[PDB]
Amino acid sequence: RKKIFKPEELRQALMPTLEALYRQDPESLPFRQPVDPQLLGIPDYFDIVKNPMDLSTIKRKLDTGQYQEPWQYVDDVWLMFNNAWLYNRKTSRVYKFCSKLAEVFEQEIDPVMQSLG
Ligand SMILES: COc1ccc(N2C(=O)CC[C@H]2c2nc(-c3ccc4onc(C)c4c3)cn2C[C@H](C)N2CCOCC2)cc1Cl
Repeated sequence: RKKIFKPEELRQALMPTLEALYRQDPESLPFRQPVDPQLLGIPDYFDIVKNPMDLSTIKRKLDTGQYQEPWQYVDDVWLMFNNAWLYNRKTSRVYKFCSKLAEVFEQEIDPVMQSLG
């Protein structure tokens, strides 16, 4: 199942799945930039979340060819969702928004991954 991908071929296949998340309004709004614990008054954020991730950083990594293989991109999207579910209470708006994005991503990513082999 080893395959070498060109970064531009990955960017072209995967960026639409990331665009699908950015289009979710308001559910993508918390996810568009890195969590700033100072600005948001959540000083315990980096006690809990040791590997932060957000849409801006994933987009930057696609734009600079830092994903060799499609599973590395999927791992960062899942990291972003797993961090939000870990930090936020199950009852919170951000947790619910995370769950919405995860549903959208599952629908978008499945056929793209099948198409990349
Ligand atoms: C419309 O949706 C929102 C509006 C405001 C807020 N916020 C507040 O109620 C207070 C601060 C602000 C806010 N919180 C968070 C927050 C917090 C905990 C988090 O864990 N993981 C993540 C990701 C995460 C994000 C982010 N924000 C900024 C807020 C979403 N703004 C982003 C810029 O456009 C306007 C709305 C959250 C949401 Cl969901």
